[PDB]
Amino acid sequence: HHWGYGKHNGPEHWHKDFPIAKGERQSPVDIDTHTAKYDPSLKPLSVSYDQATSLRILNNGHAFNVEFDDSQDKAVLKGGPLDGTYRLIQFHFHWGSLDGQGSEHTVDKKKYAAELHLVHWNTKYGDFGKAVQQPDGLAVLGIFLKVGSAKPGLQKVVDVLDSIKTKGKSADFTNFDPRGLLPESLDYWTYPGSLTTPPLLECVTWIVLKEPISVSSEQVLKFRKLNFNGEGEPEELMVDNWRPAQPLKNRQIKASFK
Ligand SMILES: NS(=O)(=O)c1ccc(CCNC(=S)Nc2ccc(I)cc2)cc1
Ligand SMILES: [Zn+2]
Repeated sequence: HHWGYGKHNGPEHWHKDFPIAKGERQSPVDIDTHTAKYDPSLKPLSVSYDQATSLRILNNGHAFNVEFDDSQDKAVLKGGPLDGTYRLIQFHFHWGSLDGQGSEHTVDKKKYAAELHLVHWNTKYGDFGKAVQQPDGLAVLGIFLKVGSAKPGLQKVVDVLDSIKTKGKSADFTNFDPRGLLPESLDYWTYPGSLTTPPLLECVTWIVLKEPISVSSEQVLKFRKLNFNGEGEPEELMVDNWRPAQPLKNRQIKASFK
């Protein structure tokens, strides 16, 4: 009886195994655009992905991760609200059964069809497992997906998903350039929060871009053909793998822009 996204093991249950689920800095949150304050002190954001080394794509039973070589400073995030250097380790998405839901963050209670998380860890903690134990251990870059025009830079991901249909399957996934998943603008909101899946650790500086990327109906339909189950288990489509908005509590969402 492991955590997941069903009726019996979904987000409303997680607090029983992971009591931090009801903590003071949980994610995701609703971004109230009228309440978020421009912070002129935010340094410019630096996304340096030119040397990124992708290795593998993995269905982990909750989502699929595109994993990077993080054994040196290649692909890094710096600036914005961050002190120091954060190394890209993986990206993944959350998505819906229908185009009207799927994002974890919301904007004035609007849900997007999906949300991309580019996960980075603070190099001053030496490894990812040490970084998740620290309040400034991770920086997750969150990007909304809406359905419209295809995202050309996403199609290499869409085309390998047939090869990792079920939980525990992986495939080689070299030379993928995550710059092809970015919108034009790097304007963002930022707040202190958590991982959005168990173990729900309060270790994340969230950086959520205001400009969504557009993906096609056919691209998101291929995400929804993935399976939560393992091979030779009953088929359960990998859809609605999102946690809903959590209470903001004693936090302020800061805007990088006027
Ligand atoms: N949705 S999200 O963006 O907030 C998100 C991001 C990341 C995670 C991965 C948690 N893994 C952990 S805690 N330990 C771990 C430690 C070392 C290694 I190498 C692998 C695993 C979860 C959720
Ligand atoms: Zn995520």
